[PDB]
Amino acid sequence: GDQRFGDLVFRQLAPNVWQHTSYLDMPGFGAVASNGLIVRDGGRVLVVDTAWTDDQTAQILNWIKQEINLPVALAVVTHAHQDKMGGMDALHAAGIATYANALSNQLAPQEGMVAAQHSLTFAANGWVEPATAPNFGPLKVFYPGPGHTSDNITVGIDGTDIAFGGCLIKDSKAKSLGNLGDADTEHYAASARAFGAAFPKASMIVMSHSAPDSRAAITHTARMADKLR
Ligand SMILES: Cn1c(=O)cc(CP(=O)(O)O)c2ccccc21
Ligand SMILES: [Zn+2]
Ligand SMILES: [Zn+2]
Repeated sequence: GDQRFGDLVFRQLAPNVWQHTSYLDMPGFGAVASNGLIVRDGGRVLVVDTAWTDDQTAQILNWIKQEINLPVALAVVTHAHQDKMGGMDALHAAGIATYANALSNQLAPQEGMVAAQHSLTFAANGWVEPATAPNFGPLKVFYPGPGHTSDNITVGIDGTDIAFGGCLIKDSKAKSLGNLGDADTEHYAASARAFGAAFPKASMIVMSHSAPDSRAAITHTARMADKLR
């Protein structure tokens, strides 16, 4: 199932959906995997999250060229940390339109990230304002509230059973909530539950640092975040 392609790993999740995985040595944490998504929508490809680095992100584009061979119409990145935005320059060098939460773009320079070209804004209930996410096809973008970071966003794939929680959601056996350095600990639990309520039909939950899991990832993450209060 897993396909090793250079230093990256790709896994098909559905007929039109693949997970990309890249690794970065975290001095003190080992070589940390980070996952994003690749979605074919008709004659074009949509990407969720970069890899950790520009070189790795260029390799994602190389894999897309070889395995799908359709243009990448856009990428959306899910918060202003390196695992999700570290490869922005590679997307720009490739001519790909890029999108992030307005707050992620505001934070990008101080986080050492390059901002996306376009800013998403969100209604009070968390759903993306559609005018800011043109041509997103099956991607349904939802801001669940502050959690792993204040800017974290999530993405459902219409027509599939898949929703992507990024670094907000941990797997059903996870022992911790990971890096809380930029987290909102008071609101995390509610934000995790809001993600679940936004995508009630998603039976496959994809996340940044674990293999895809059932919805028990959501309940378990929320129950763990209850202890942060
Ligand atoms: C220590 N530290 C960080 O400062 C930031 C990240 C990326 P993120 O997962 O988006 O928070 C991180 C990831 C895994 C392990 C340690 C880490
Ligand atoms: Zn993060
Ligand atoms: Zn993470």
